[PDB]
Amino acid sequence: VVGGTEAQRNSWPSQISLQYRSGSSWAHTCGGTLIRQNWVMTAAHCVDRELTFRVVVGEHNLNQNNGTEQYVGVQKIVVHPYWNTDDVAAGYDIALLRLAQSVTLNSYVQLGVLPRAGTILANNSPCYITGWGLTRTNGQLAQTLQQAYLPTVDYAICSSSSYWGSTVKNSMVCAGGDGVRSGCQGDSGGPLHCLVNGQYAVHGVTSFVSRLGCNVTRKPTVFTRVSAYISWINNVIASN
Ligand code: NA
Repeated sequence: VVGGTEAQRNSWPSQISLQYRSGSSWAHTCGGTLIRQNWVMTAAHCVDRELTFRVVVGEHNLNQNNGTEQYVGVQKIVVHPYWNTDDVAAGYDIALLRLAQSVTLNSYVQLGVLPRAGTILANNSPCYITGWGLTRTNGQLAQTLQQAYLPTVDYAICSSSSYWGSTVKNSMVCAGGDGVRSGCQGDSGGPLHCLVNGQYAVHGVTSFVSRLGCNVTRKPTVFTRVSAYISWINNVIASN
């Protein structure tokens, strides 16, 4: 997250860190949202590589013991069957991860609530992106979980020629684009939390930013629209 602030450690208890095994250690690669005690929602592109993955719930500082973490292996990966890794603009950037164990819930570890199917946010709706991704274009990962306030940019504006044009689909949510605040590499797969009827819900799964940089004016961060995939999610969980 470029232009973020440090999150309070109990603000976003559904955020997870998706990590892969790297030598004798683990490296953060993406975010995710805990959606059942044994299921995480993330981006398909985060799991393209043939790596050993784990999830960390209750994580705040990637580089320090928080006293709240639970570490769990990924047992099964179910990528959306229409996903194509060389065509992120087509959409379908979503995957579900079945965890090897069911995590225990507490103020640091909670299920993300998802929007009702079909819900589309009005332009300029209030949302926060969260993650440990780069804090500058071509920078480095955050140590502590960051949040940034990123208002939605509706489809009509986001798919206009000076924004994303054809590359953004109605199956996506755009947010931000102010040139200061954005998602960045390492935020992919995590939540976009939007405040609706008094309750935050996870409306987006972080998918992509501009090849020209993270915080680029009129290139809002682009998310998979969770509300387009409610039946898919429920079908995967029911059949696994
Ligand atoms: Na930690």
